[PDB]
Amino acid sequence: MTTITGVVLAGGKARRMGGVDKGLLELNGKPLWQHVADALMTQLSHVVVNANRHQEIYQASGLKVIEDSLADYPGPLAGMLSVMQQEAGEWFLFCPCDTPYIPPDLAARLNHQRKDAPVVWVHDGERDHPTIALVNRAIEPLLLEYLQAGERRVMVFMRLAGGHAVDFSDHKDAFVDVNTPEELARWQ
Ligand SMILES: [Li+]
Repeated sequence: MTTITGVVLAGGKARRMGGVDKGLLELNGKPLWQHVADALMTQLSHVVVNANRHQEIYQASGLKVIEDSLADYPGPLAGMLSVMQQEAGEWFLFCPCDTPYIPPDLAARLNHQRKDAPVVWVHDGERDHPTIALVNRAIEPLLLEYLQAGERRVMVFMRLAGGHAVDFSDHKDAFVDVNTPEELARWQ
Protein backbone atom coordinates (compact mmCIF):
# COMPACT_ATOMS: atom_id res chain seq x y z
CA MET A 1 0.00 0.00 0.00
CA THR A 2 2.81 2.52 0.64
CA THR A 3 5.31 3.22 -2.07
CA ILE A 4 8.70 2.39 -0.51
CA THR A 5 9.30 -0.17 2.31
CA GLY A 6 12.23 0.73 4.54
CA VAL A 7 14.60 -2.11 5.41
CA VAL A 8 17.30 -2.24 8.05
CA LEU A 9 19.98 -4.75 7.07
CA ALA A 10 21.22 -6.18 10.33
CA GLY A 11 23.38 -8.90 8.79
CA GLY A 12 23.10 -12.60 8.14
CA LYS A 13 25.31 -15.68 8.78
CA ALA A 14 26.94 -16.15 12.22
CA ARG A 15 29.74 -17.97 10.39
CA ARG A 16 31.43 -18.63 13.71
CA MET A 17 28.72 -18.72 16.47
CA GLY A 18 27.94 -15.15 15.52
CA GLY A 19 30.35 -13.34 17.76
CA VAL A 20 29.35 -9.63 18.11
CA ASP A 21 25.83 -8.77 16.99
CA LYS A 22 26.72 -5.33 15.51
CA GLY A 23 23.07 -4.15 15.17
CA LEU A 24 22.51 -4.59 18.86
CA LEU A 25 25.54 -2.52 19.98
CA GLU A 26 24.20 0.52 21.81
CA LEU A 27 24.82 4.16 20.88
CA ASN A 28 23.56 6.42 23.65
CA GLY A 29 21.46 3.64 25.14
CA LYS A 30 19.82 2.69 21.83
CA PRO A 31 20.85 -0.20 19.59
CA LEU A 32 22.46 0.94 16.34
CA TRP A 33 19.87 -0.87 14.22
CA GLN A 34 17.14 1.08 16.02
CA HIS A 35 18.86 4.36 15.24
CA VAL A 36 18.63 3.36 11.59
CA ALA A 37 15.05 2.13 11.92
CA ASP A 38 13.96 5.35 13.64
CA ALA A 39 15.60 7.41 10.90
CA LEU A 40 13.79 5.40 8.23
CA MET A 41 10.47 5.74 10.11
CA THR A 42 10.86 9.55 9.98
CA GLN A 43 10.56 9.26 6.23
CA LEU A 44 8.64 6.01 5.57
CA SER A 45 5.55 4.43 7.20
CA HIS A 46 6.51 0.80 6.78
CA VAL A 47 9.93 -0.33 8.03
CA VAL A 48 11.16 -3.89 8.66
CA VAL A 49 14.48 -5.38 9.72
CA ASN A 50 16.46 -8.30 8.29
CA ALA A 51 18.23 -10.15 11.14
CA ASN A 52 19.23 -13.79 11.46
CA ARG A 53 20.40 -13.84 15.10
CA HIS A 54 18.82 -12.75 18.37
CA GLN A 55 15.53 -12.37 16.54
CA GLU A 56 13.55 -12.06 19.80
CA ILE A 57 15.69 -9.06 20.76
CA TYR A 58 15.09 -7.45 17.32
CA GLN A 59 11.37 -8.23 17.67
CA ALA A 60 11.23 -6.15 20.92
CA SER A 61 10.54 -2.80 19.29
CA GLY A 62 7.49 -3.99 17.40
CA LEU A 63 8.85 -4.18 13.84
CA LYS A 64 8.66 -7.23 11.57
CA VAL A 65 11.84 -9.27 11.68
CA ILE A 66 12.73 -11.04 8.39
CA GLU A 67 15.18 -13.97 8.40
CA ASP A 68 17.28 -15.20 5.42
CA SER A 69 16.30 -18.19 3.34
CA LEU A 70 18.09 -21.50 4.10
CA ALA A 71 19.94 -21.04 0.78
CA ASP A 72 22.51 -19.23 2.91
CA TYR A 73 23.64 -16.95 0.08
CA PRO A 74 26.62 -14.72 0.83
CA GLY A 75 26.79 -11.07 1.63
CA PRO A 76 24.32 -8.20 1.85
CA LEU A 77 22.53 -9.12 -1.38
CA ALA A 78 21.21 -12.28 0.31
CA GLY A 79 19.34 -10.19 2.85
CA MET A 80 17.98 -7.92 0.15
CA LEU A 81 16.63 -10.89 -1.72
CA SER A 82 15.16 -12.52 1.43
CA VAL A 83 13.28 -9.33 2.16
CA MET A 84 11.93 -8.95 -1.41
CA GLN A 85 10.77 -12.59 -1.26
CA GLN A 86 8.91 -11.95 2.04
CA GLU A 87 7.53 -8.44 1.47
CA ALA A 88 5.08 -7.18 -1.13
CA GLY A 89 5.32 -3.85 -2.75
CA GLU A 90 7.18 -2.27 -5.47
CA TRP A 91 10.13 -0.39 -3.91
CA PHE A 92 12.58 -0.99 -1.04
CA LEU A 93 15.02 1.41 0.62
CA PHE A 94 17.76 -0.72 2.18
CA CYS A 95 20.21 0.63 4.75
CA PRO A 96 22.73 -1.22 6.90
CA CYS A 97 22.31 -1.29 10.66
CA ASP A 98 25.59 0.63 11.27
CA THR A 99 24.88 4.07 9.73
CA PRO A 100 22.88 5.74 12.49
CA TYR A 101 22.93 9.31 11.16
CA ILE A 102 21.17 8.73 7.81
CA PRO A 103 19.21 11.84 6.88
CA PRO A 104 15.46 12.51 6.60
CA ASP A 105 15.68 13.18 2.90
CA LEU A 106 17.36 9.85 2.01
CA ALA A 107 14.30 8.34 0.37
CA ALA A 108 13.18 11.64 -1.20
CA ARG A 109 16.57 12.44 -2.78
CA LEU A 110 17.15 8.90 -4.01
CA ASN A 111 13.64 8.94 -5.55
CA HIS A 112 14.17 12.46 -7.09
CA GLN A 113 17.43 11.31 -8.66
CA ARG A 114 16.35 7.88 -9.86
CA LYS A 115 15.74 9.18 -13.40
CA ASP A 116 14.07 5.96 -14.57
CA ALA A 117 16.76 3.56 -13.17
CA PRO A 118 15.55 0.50 -11.25
CA VAL A 119 18.22 0.92 -8.56
CA VAL A 120 20.09 3.87 -7.08
CA TRP A 121 22.45 4.06 -4.14
CA VAL A 122 24.25 6.70 -2.06
CA HIS A 123 27.64 8.18 -2.84
CA ASP A 124 28.90 10.36 0.04
CA GLY A 125 31.53 12.30 -1.94
CA GLU A 126 34.32 9.91 -0.91
CA ARG A 127 32.82 6.46 -1.48
CA ASP A 128 29.85 4.44 -2.72
CA HIS A 129 27.49 2.98 -0.15
CA PRO A 130 25.83 0.37 -2.41
CA THR A 131 23.89 -1.17 0.47
CA ILE A 132 22.06 2.16 1.06
CA ALA A 133 19.93 1.56 -2.02
CA LEU A 134 16.46 2.28 -3.38
CA VAL A 135 15.55 -0.82 -5.38
CA ASN A 136 12.53 -1.66 -7.57
CA ARG A 137 10.75 -5.05 -7.44
CA ALA A 138 12.03 -5.81 -10.89
CA ILE A 139 15.46 -6.48 -9.42
CA GLU A 140 14.16 -9.56 -7.54
CA PRO A 141 14.60 -12.08 -10.41
CA LEU A 142 18.02 -10.62 -11.33
CA LEU A 143 19.20 -10.90 -7.69
CA LEU A 144 17.96 -14.46 -7.42
CA GLU A 145 19.77 -15.38 -10.66
CA TYR A 146 22.99 -13.72 -9.53
CA LEU A 147 23.05 -15.34 -6.12
CA GLN A 148 22.04 -18.79 -7.59
CA ALA A 149 25.05 -18.44 -9.92
CA GLY A 150 27.30 -18.30 -6.87
CA GLU A 151 28.09 -14.53 -7.08
CA ARG A 152 28.26 -12.17 -4.10
CA ARG A 153 29.75 -8.81 -5.22
CA VAL A 154 27.40 -5.97 -4.32
CA MET A 155 28.74 -3.12 -6.48
CA VAL A 156 29.10 -5.45 -9.46
CA PHE A 157 25.45 -6.45 -9.06
CA MET A 158 24.24 -2.84 -8.75
CA ARG A 159 26.06 -2.04 -11.97
CA LEU A 160 24.72 -5.14 -13.80
CA ALA A 161 21.19 -4.14 -12.69
CA GLY A 162 21.60 -0.74 -14.40
CA GLY A 163 21.86 1.35 -11.26
CA HIS A 164 23.63 4.61 -10.54
CA ALA A 165 25.11 6.53 -7.69
CA VAL A 166 23.26 9.51 -6.25
CA ASP A 167 25.41 12.34 -4.87
CA PHE A 168 24.94 13.03 -1.15
CA SER A 169 28.35 14.66 -0.72
CA ASP A 170 26.61 17.76 0.72
CA HIS A 171 25.31 15.81 3.69
CA LYS A 172 28.21 16.17 6.04
CA ASP A 173 28.81 12.95 7.92
CA ALA A 174 25.23 11.60 7.61
CA PHE A 175 26.69 8.38 6.14
CA VAL A 176 29.45 7.64 8.61
CA ASP A 177 29.40 3.97 9.53
CA VAL A 178 30.22 2.44 12.89
CA ASN A 179 31.93 -0.84 11.92
CA THR A 180 33.49 -1.88 15.25
CA PRO A 181 32.78 -1.48 18.99
CA GLU A 182 36.04 0.55 18.98
CA GLU A 183 34.47 2.96 16.40
CA LEU A 184 31.21 3.12 18.37
CA ALA A 185 33.02 4.40 21.48
CA ARG A 186 34.15 7.45 19.43
CA TRP A 187 30.51 8.56 18.73
CA GLN A 188 29.19 8.27 22.30
LI1 LIG B 1 25.34 -15.47 21.62
